[PDB]
Amino acid sequence: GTGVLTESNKKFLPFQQFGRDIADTTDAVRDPQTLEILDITPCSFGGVSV
Amino acid sequence: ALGKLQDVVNQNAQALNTLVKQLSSNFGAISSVLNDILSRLDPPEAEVQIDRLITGRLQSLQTYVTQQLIRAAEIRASANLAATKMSECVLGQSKRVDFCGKGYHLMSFPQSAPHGVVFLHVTYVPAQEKNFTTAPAICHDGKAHFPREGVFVSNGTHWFVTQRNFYEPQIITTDNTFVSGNCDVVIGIVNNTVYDPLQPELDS
Amino acid sequence: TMSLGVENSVAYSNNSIAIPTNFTISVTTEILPVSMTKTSVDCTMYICGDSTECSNLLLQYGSFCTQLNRALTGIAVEQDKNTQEVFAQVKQIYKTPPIKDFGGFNFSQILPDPSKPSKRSFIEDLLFNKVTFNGLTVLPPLLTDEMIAQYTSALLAGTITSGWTFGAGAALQIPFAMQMAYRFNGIGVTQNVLYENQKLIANQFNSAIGKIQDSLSSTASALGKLQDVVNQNAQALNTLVKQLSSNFGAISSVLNDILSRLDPPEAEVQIDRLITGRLQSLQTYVTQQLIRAAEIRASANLAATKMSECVLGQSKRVDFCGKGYHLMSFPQSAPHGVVFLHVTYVPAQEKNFTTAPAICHDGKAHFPREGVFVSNGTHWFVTQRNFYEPQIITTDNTFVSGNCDVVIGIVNNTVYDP
Amino acid sequence: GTGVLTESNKKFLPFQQFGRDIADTTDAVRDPQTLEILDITPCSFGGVSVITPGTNTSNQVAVLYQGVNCTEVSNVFQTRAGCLIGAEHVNNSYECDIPIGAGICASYQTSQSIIAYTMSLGVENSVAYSNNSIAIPTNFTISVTTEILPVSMTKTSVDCTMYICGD
Ligand SMILES: *[C@@H]1O[C@H](CO)[C@@H](O[C@@H]2O[C@H](CO)[C@@H](O)[C@H](O)[C@H]2NC(C)=O)[C@H](O)[C@H]1NC(C)=O
Ligand SMILES: *[C@@H]1O[C@H](CO)[C@@H](O[C@@H]2O[C@H](CO)[C@@H](O)[C@H](O)[C@H]2NC(C)=O)[C@H](O)[C@H]1NC(C)=O
Ligand SMILES: *[C@@H]1O[C@H](CO)[C@@H](O[C@@H]2O[C@H](CO)[C@@H](O)[C@H](O)[C@H]2NC(C)=O)[C@H](O)[C@H]1NC(C)=O
Ligand SMILES: *[C@@H]1O[C@H](CO)[C@@H](O[C@@H]2O[C@H](CO)[C@@H](O)[C@H](O)[C@H]2NC(C)=O)[C@H](O)[C@H]1NC(C)=O
Ligand SMILES: *[C@@H]1O[C@H](CO)[C@@H](O[C@@H]2O[C@H](CO)[C@@H](O)[C@H](O)[C@H]2NC(C)=O)[C@H](O)[C@H]1NC(C)=O
Ligand SMILES: *[C@@H]1O[C@H](CO)[C@@H](O[C@@H]2O[C@H](CO)[C@@H](O)[C@H](O)[C@H]2NC(C)=O)[C@H](O)[C@H]1NC(C)=O
Ligand SMILES: *[C@@H]1O[C@H](CO)[C@@H](O[C@@H]2O[C@H](CO)[C@@H](O)[C@H](O)[C@H]2NC(C)=O)[C@H](O)[C@H]1NC(C)=O
Ligand SMILES: *[C@@H]1O[C@H](CO)[C@@H](O)[C@H](O)[C@H]1NC(C)=O
Ligand SMILES: *[C@@H]1O[C@H](CO)[C@@H](O)[C@H](O)[C@H]1NC(C)=O
Ligand SMILES: *[C@@H]1O[C@H](CO)[C@@H](O)[C@H](O)[C@H]1NC(C)=O
Ligand SMILES: *[C@@H]1O[C@H](CO)[C@@H](O)[C@H](O)[C@H]1NC(C)=O
Ligand SMILES: *[C@@H]1O[C@H](CO)[C@@H](O)[C@H](O)[C@H]1NC(C)=O
Ligand SMILES: *[C@@H]1O[C@H](CO)[C@@H](O)[C@H](O)[C@H]1NC(C)=O
Ligand SMILES: *[C@@H]1O[C@H](CO)[C@@H](O)[C@H](O)[C@H]1NC(C)=O
Ligand SMILES: *[C@@H]1O[C@H](CO)[C@@H](O)[C@H](O)[C@H]1NC(C)=O
Repeated sequence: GTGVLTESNKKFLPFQQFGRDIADTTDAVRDPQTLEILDITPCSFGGVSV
Repeated sequence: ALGKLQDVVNQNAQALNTLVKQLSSNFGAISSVLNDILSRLDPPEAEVQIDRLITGRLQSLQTYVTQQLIRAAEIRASANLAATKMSECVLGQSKRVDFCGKGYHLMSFPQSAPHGVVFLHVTYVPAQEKNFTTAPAICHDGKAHFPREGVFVSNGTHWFVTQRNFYEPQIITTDNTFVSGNCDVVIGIVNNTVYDPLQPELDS
Repeated sequence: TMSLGVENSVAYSNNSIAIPTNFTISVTTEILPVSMTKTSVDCTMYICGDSTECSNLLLQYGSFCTQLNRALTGIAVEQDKNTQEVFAQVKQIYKTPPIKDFGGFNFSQILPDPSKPSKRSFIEDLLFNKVTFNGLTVLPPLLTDEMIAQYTSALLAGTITSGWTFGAGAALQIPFAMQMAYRFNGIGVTQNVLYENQKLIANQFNSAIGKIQDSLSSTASALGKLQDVVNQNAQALNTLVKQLSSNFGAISSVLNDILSRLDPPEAEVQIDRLITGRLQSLQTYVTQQLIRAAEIRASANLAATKMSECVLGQSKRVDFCGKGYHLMSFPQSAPHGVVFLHVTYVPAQEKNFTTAPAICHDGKAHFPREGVFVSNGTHWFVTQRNFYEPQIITTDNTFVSGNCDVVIGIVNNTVYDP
Repeated sequence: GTGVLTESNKKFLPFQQFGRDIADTTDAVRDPQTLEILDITPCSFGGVSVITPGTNTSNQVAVLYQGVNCTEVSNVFQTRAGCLIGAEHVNNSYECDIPIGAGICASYQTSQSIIAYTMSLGVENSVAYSNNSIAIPTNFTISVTTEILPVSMTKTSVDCTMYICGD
């Protein structure tokens, strides 16, 4: 995927690897190397109006 | 009460949720993710699956936009109604029945609400009704008298002329009534005295 | 080349007025579609009727079927709401009294008939007589036609026995002749015009209603509005059914034949063509049904407005409640629609007179309080504007303002002092 | 196919094997061995709606099998909308609470249960009409009712390219 990874305060349960939103879009992941939870946010986009 | 606005919010949210959930559908393709197909299959093989995904997602987007156009036509109808009610209920007093609430409209006050407007429709509702005997006209000296603005009522023995929407009886004189005819054509005309304000004045 | 009606040069001059010396009571009919049939197409059974392989292949398209079902259910609930908004405008169920002393006006042909098992009037019966399995269900409406007739009968009874008072608050009784005198005032004609012409007006009303009956009995093009709605829903459904007999590129239009002929890996390819075509056909149907239901909702909003303003009141809006000056209206139920009998005052037998904006007397100018100055050649009278009733010009008829050196067209005459 | 085969009186010509309905569906078939005509009718199907009083109020549930005769599907009601199972038919008429259809509505009322009744369109009120009797109000009420009107929706712009072909 593509996105911005930030530190997250989500309390993952040990058996859980990643977390999805209401519409089943990946919202958080767990780093396989370091068991830490990273929030994934879409890279900023928006219409350019002139 | 705010169901009308909450329903609109919910409908728009549901449409967006459906649109996003449509991104997880294969639509007949091998996978619902473009990245997986691109990373696994070479372009000559992957183009068919990507075409299936493109057609499915374009149809999903078109359905969303078309239902948004139908829903926005509905919202424009409601906004035209709200603009008319602002012009007639708030900027005026409406003679239209039930346009500005049940009752006889007095005034209205706008209150903004999220993605909408709330009209506080002040109306006059007649309350405590009394039966009376009524007569279309009144015979006095042969002439038939009809109320200028009002209705002839009788509390049993006496005849008064009152305004129609609020019982305020008054003695029947020639200022209350106008004359037309000779008491032979009216169906339901009754005999009663019509006072003359000028007569006592000339007497004294 | 079509003709845009007849040519007429109005006899205008700066000092001539045409005033009607008589009138007609005209009952016109206004037919408005209110609801459409509450169909509901089972998306899964239409696309993949009794086919597990097809159903699983359809699951890959996501929530297309669920959102089509949600659209059609919204349309059905909307139809029920349309009917409620038009007809359930009366809080209670009013009944006409056993004795119909309505001043000579005869509503027997619009009031409900006890002999019929339904609470249905003669004209409602005429209208109803006139207007006429692949996952495709038809939900019944919430209100039966007997309930719709009960609603319109309560509206009629409240109107006849209470005027517009029941629209505002509690129904206040008023004799129908007195209510008619009120409704005559509402259009600028004095009460005595009703009271002195009561029998003629009542007869004109009764004859107009009889002609309504005869027109309904003979010509069926009046209910073309509601029927067209019926023929459009039915036509859409028939096209939807007939789109099940299309290959859409597949070997066959029969899922059972495809399944019985092909092994699943080969069959799915043709089942996908069938699914794509049939799902596109369902989407086309549901889209046009949403557009058509928006049109019916606009029509039912108009019908609710006409019930409120024509039936529960008297409308000063022009041509909203029939051509002419609106007196009253009567709702009649019809199949998926409503019929309003708009009773209107149409002036008749106009005559020319000489008209002056003001009358000079003692130097001061006089203008009529309510009415217009007319002259039959030699004498000047002040008459109502919609019905010729000349009156001697006195100071009760007129109000003074200024001298006679300003008004253009002021004439000289005598305002008799009472 | 799949359906119910009922012996029928279709006037099949000797050279005719099956009778497609207007919808070009094989309504009737000639039995190949015994030359007899058998009408085919799809096995009973319909919608299933669930009349619920609200989970907070109760967990009791009445079920409407829409448009199926009850003989073709404890309390059972044959409404014109379909077969209503689990609602007790009541002769009294109340306001419509859960609109079932065809003039019939259901509600959760008194030991309590779901009752199905013919809806009442308000209280009957004969006006005291007379050719010389008028009702005139002696007082009034200043009522402030409320009307709520939607005006705008949420302005959404969807990038067609990024939605269909994200990156
Ligand atoms: C009808 O109204 C008239 C006048 O409002 C009543 O006559 C008056 O009644 C009061 C007592 O209620 C007396 O004090 C007055 O002297 C009466 N005046 C006249 C001129 O009669 C009459 O009583 C009312 N009748 C009914 C049945 O209500
Ligand atoms: C109202 O009063 C007039 C006269 O004051 C009544 O007219 C009388 O009617 C009777 C019977 O019809 C005749 O015998 C008299 O000759 C009439 N009198 C006059 C002067 O014409 C009239 O009947 C009264 N109306 C009611 C309803 O009682
Ligand atoms: C006003 O018009 C009505 C008709 O709309 C006239 O009533 C007709 O009068 C003629 C002759 O008297 C009768 O033959 C008809 O039977 C009447 N028709 C109805 C329906 O009653 C009435 O006379 C006219 N009045 C004036 C003053 O012109
Ligand atoms: C109201 O009109 C109806 C029909 O126009 C009248 O009913 C007719 O009455 C006559 C007797 O007066 C019968 O000969 C007819 O057969 C009836 N026709 C129908 C269709 O019922 C009714 O009488 C009128 N109302 C009043 C009070 O006269
Ligand atoms: C205009 O109307 C007036 C008022 O009716 C007419 O004057 C009366 O005419 C009748 C005959 O039609 C006479 O019997 C009256 O004596 C007249 N009254 C007066 C006060 O003169 C007048 O004739 C009408 N003029 C025209 C040209 O129609
Ligand atoms: C209406 O009457 C007034 C007076 O009664 C007329 O005014 C006269 O006008 C003439 C010509 O302009 C003058 O010579 C007189 O002196 C005026 N009289 C007065 C008393 O000022 C007026 O002309 C009349 N209007 C019409 C249209 O005939
Ligand atoms: C008209 O109605 C109002 C109430 O809507 C009446 O006012 C009430 O009067 C009673 C007794 O005087 C009081 O106990 C209440 O507190 C009053 N209510 C309000 C809101 O002021 C009024 O008396 C009625 N008038 C008539 C003539 O019936
Ligand atoms: C992998 O090794 C790193 C040390 O570089 C350690 O921090 C991390 O916890 C290890 N992850 C495991 C054992 O899953
Ligand atoms: C008017 O009289 C009728 C006759 O019974 C009665 O039913 C009605 O309640 C009366 N109206 C009032 C306001 O008392
Ligand atoms: C009212 O109608 C009755 C018959 O119902 C009649 O006897 C009476 O004369 C009528 N009265 C008026 C004023 O029309
Ligand atoms: C009024 O006079 C004009 C004069 O030409 C005439 O054409 C018109 O018909 C007259 N109006 C009536 C109602 O007779
Ligand atoms: C009407 O116009 C004519 C000429 O067109 C003129 O002679 C006459 O004075 C005018 N009448 C009025 C009342 O203005
Ligand atoms: C065999 O089929 C023929 C033609 O349908 C029929 O006439 C005959 O009765 C059948 N006999 C048997 C053994 O089923
Ligand atoms: C259900 O079937 C029975 C048996 O024929 C019949 O008597 C009854 O009328 C049917 N009911 C409906 C609603 O079709
Ligand atoms: C309702 O009333 C009818 C007759 O009025 C009767 O046959 C029926 O048994 C009643 N139903 C109940 C549940 O009491």
